[PDB]
Amino acid sequence: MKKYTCTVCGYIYNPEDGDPDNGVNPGTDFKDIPDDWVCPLCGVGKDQFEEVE
Ligand SMILES: [Hg+2]
Repeated sequence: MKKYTCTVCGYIYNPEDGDPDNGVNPGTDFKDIPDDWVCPLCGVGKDQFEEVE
């Protein structure tokens, strides 16, 4: 599974860690994160994230 980065602030979503405090469990692919989730650091939506290749 690929990491994704917030292109506004630089936060990296790592699927191995998830974002458990906001209900995203370890092992969750970015695409499967509920679409109302926002960056835990700056609060922008999923549509500002890009795949890290
Ligand atoms: Hg951000």
